[PDB]
Amino acid sequence: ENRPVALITMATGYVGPALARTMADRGFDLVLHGTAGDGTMVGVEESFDSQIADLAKRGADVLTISDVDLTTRTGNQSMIERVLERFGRLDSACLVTGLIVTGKFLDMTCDQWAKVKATNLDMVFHGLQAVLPPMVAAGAGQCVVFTSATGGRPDPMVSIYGGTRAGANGIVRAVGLEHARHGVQVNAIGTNYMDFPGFLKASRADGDPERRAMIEAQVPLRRLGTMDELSSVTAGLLDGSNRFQTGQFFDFSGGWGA
Amino acid sequence: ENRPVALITMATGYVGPALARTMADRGFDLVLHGTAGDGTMVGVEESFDSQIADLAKRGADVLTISDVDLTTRTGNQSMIERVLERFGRLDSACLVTGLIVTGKFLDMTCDQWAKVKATNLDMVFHGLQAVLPPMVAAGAGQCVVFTSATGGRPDPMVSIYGGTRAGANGIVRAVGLEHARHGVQVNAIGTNYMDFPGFLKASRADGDPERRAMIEAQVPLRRLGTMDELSSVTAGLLDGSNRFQTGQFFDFSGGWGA
Amino acid sequence: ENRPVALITMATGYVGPALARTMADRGFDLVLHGTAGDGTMVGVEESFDSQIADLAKRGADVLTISDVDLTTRTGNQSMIERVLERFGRLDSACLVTGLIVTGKFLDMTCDQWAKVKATNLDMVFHGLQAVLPPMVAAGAGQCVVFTSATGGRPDPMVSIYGGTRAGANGIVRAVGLEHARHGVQVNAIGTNYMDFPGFLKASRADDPERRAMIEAQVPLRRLGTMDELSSVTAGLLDGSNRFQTGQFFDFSGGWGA
Amino acid sequence: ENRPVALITMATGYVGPALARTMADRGFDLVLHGTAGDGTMVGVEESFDSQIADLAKRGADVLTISDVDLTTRTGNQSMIERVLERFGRLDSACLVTGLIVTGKFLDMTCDQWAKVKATNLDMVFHGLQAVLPPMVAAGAGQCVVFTSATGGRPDPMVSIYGGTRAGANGIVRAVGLEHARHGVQVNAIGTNYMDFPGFLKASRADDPERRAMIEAQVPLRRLGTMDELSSVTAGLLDGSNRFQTGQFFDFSGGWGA
Ligand SMILES: *C1=CC(=O)N(CCN2C(=O)C=CC2=O)C1=O
Ligand SMILES: *C1=CC(=O)N(CCN2C(=O)C=CC2=O)C1=O
Repeated sequence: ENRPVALITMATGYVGPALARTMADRGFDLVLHGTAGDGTMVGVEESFDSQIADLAKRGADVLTISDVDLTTRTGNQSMIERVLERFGRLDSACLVTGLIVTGKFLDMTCDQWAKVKATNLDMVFHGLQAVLPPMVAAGAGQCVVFTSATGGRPDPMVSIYGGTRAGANGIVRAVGLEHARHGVQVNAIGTNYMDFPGFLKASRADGDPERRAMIEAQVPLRRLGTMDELSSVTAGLLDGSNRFQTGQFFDFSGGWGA
Repeated sequence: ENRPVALITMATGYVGPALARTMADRGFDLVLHGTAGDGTMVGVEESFDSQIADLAKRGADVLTISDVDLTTRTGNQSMIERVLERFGRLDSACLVTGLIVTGKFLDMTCDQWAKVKATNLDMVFHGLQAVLPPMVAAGAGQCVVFTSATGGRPDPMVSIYGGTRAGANGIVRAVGLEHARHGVQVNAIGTNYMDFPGFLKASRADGDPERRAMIEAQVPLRRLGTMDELSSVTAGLLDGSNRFQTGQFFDFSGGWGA
Repeated sequence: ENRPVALITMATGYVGPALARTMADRGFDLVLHGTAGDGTMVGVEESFDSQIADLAKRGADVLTISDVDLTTRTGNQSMIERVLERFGRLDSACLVTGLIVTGKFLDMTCDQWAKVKATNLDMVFHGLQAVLPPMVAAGAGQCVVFTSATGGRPDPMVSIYGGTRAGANGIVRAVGLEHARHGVQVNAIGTNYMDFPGFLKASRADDPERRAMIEAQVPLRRLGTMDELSSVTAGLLDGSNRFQTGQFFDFSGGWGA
Repeated sequence: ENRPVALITMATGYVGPALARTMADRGFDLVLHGTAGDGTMVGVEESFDSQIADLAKRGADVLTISDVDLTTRTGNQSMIERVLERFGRLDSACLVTGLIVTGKFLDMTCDQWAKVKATNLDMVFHGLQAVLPPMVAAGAGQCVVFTSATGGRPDPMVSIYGGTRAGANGIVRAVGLEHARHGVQVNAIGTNYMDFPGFLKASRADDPERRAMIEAQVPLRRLGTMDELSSVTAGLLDGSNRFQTGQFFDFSGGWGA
């Protein structure tokens, strides 16, 4: 048929898997970027193989990509070329970016500063510069850049991480408005306090019911957000249902960033 | 059998009709407040009688209410009283509020100041004071207060209207955070440049396609928003699929308020 | 000497007294609205009579106004009429507005709602509609409206107070932009954690242990002084800065950053 | 006597010259970083030499620095090393950062992206990492980082410039809150539509019709002067205001309101 194509990076963890499932139910074809290997590999919460079988049952064709560095121009340009080759179209793109670094500002090394710029900014710059040309040509496109809820409140101990996330949102706003007249939407979603293996291990909430209660007590809604909730909101900005929002940052942290 | 209940005010125009259809598709019973009469009556784009026919097809019981002053405590208290009588529960509420007024700040009469304070603030204060107790008791609830996109950018010629909309969003942020510990979400949507007869006639664009073209020229996405899109976004905050957002204001103006 | 004139409401308390002194030192004539009486009167931290003696020493004429209700159109229209009489000009206006109310949102009575709308909004609407025509005509004016730092972050327990302070800031933004082409600036300043009898008595700090707990909530770990707030406020009213209009400035030690 | 010390980078242009004068008048010793040479050298609107004469008249000792790369850790660490050598103390710092780049987002080369990351961010990260340790040990300090008014509204055609300026403000907010604890304040001032040879030449206004069209985009319908900017900047560095940290102040005549 004429199914549309969604691209989801880091799709072996975080929101990617759940987003891929519902995006398939919306009738999409999927190009998943992620980490190769099985569940025993680090950063692999749902293996590529495990998804392909389930997404096929939803009727989805899936192309997997795992040999690109998304902090560089080449890695992102090569990713989009391999999408347009397999499917000939790019309608939706969900670019998951960033890598967490915390600590005192005066304790930040030059390597931490170089890494946070590469993951929070270079990923967005080269990511958008690669997904926008195919959409501007087709006259229609939808893009969600996944930054961080700290972008709306860069706090102590999160200076260079929150600050660059604030810069990524600012870029998304400018880019979202610059290409609005071509009929493409670029929006940012910043989350925090999400219930997935990454956040659970980072906050030491894994296995400790008390520490998890303490982490939840920091959320106004007194809970951790679920991937199915995030995927639903994310898919709503990438499935063609909403076409009147661009250049905006949506906080998804249970009220923490209100 | 155990179908949640959604309250939608002003449901004879604006997002009400379209929201009622999709909310019924999410499996919700409805209580529609609005203006009684037929299509010829002022402020009735979709009459009551036409909707209960459609909403019953989708499987929704409907209660109609049209004899209340939503700018007063009594009107809103009576609305919720009659909701808890017919269905015995209030899971979601969509409180459309406000009435447009523009002009130079120094030209604003004391009547305009009194009316903008009643439609932009009194409706929100009394509306939220009414719908919140049933949800706090239930330990779960989703509320969307419709203010205006001008609340994010109170501009010249819209001083008192936009300013009080900024206050309504401010109330929504505080209320949304204050009751998040009870499982209740309260969020604000503020639109502009919508495709419905209310804005179409106010912008003098119901006919003149050149005036409509110069109107869409002010929207970054170069078009007017449809009610089917707004109902989709609004339903996402009222159907139980997203329970990790509260106290937040969402712009829906094609990037105008980004 | 054709000295510009500054109007300062609520001037018997809060920033009013300290702002008048510096404003005088910058060569201004003063119109002080405030509560009449002595120090034993409620709401009077620095009595009227005390300020005229000092304000005169700094070389300043002061007109005292105390018989207006600033929540009404007549109260503010009368105040400005009496300014344009004694001095015939209005260059700077500092409109202290608002009145605190806190508590659970669902506990808020209809009277608390009507009062916070009168003090946080009506004072701003009528206060601005009164001071602006005289400046728009002169082609130059500078106005600072005092809202609250809660306007920037309306939090639980301060729903209707902080929410209406947000609306006041919103009004101040549109008004400051709308009349910028006439060369008049309208900006808002919202403070919190100030060191003066008003805040000091409401937080039960007037108990060094409680006061230390108060300041622990401030990022700069201290309370702000009126001399500091007068300086920042006078900077937006002395003509030195004329490139800022329609903006809100948090002044809470970083609490509202 | 113990004259306090203020550091001002890029002091051969922008606010630097005018800020130097008023901060000298406020009883501050100075350390100016800038580009050495005469008025013929690019980027020198007020030559070094012409300044040292004036600040000396206002009673200020001034140490000059022109051999550091402020986008690197070494240049900043050396600049502050030489400040604590000549004067033994750092009380105030005005870190002017950034370099303008505009154009379509999809036309931006990897060199522009690299250059704007270095001028809008690396200058801030290394600037604050250098000036902050001396003030934390002193228990008091005042910093003002100069970003851009585009940080508050990163618009089309200013994608990666305004976006990185927004990240610079985000860092300033976190840093200003993280060290308020130690009695130091870090705040941001982002300007636009200023009357100095830099902006005048970029917008081709140095044509009265283009200048008038430029002032038409400003709500206050005028261009800001360095004497105005220095007043606001000095107020955040002279120890008068000590109740604001981690905040971003727009200074564009209301353009970023
Ligand atoms: C020092 C701080 C910094 O960010 N850089 C640039 C990146 N980098 C390293 O961290 C090591 C070598 C290098 O180029 C500095 O050099
Ligand atoms: C109930 C809530 C409200 O605001 N009002 C109007 C104001 N009012 C009082 O609070 C008491 C008398 C009155 O008019 C309500 O009646």
